[PDB]
Amino acid sequence: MSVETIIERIKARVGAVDPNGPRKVLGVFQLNIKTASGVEQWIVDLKQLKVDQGVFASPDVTVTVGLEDMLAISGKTLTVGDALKQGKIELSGDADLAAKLAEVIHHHHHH
Ligand SMILES: CCCCCCCCCCCCCCCC(=O)O
Ligand SMILES: CCCCCCCCCCCCCCCC(=O)O
Repeated sequence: MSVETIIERIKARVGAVDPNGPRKVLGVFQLNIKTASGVEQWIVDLKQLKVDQGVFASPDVTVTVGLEDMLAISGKTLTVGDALKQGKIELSGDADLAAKLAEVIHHHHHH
């Protein structure tokens, strides 16, 4: 139930995205999860819908979230909306590109 379990859900979703929901998008996301030994970098592209480790040469958006914060969402226990207000996720670059994504996250549980 670590960062691996959190991303495991994304990598599966990104490669499972349906043309009925979203649409041909473009850009990149830089997810940063806090840790006891530092922070884990991640690159989430929207052009081809994929995910990678580390940091991109220059992401269009930079997301900053803590471990507990992520586990809360991916754990289906909490919603991005709540954490959003609390200030769990930081916005760097284009709050739109990031906010738009959360839209797909804020939904019914069990997923
Ligand atoms: C940096 C934010 C944390 C990780 C983001 C989880 C990504 C979930 C799946 C991405 C695709 C969902 C949006 C559909 C349109 C698209 O982006 O192609
Ligand atoms: C600023 C808006 C961006 C919203 C990003 C939500 C915080 C990071 C991603 C949350 C956990 C995502 C892991 C599972 C995939 C999903 O269901 O979204």
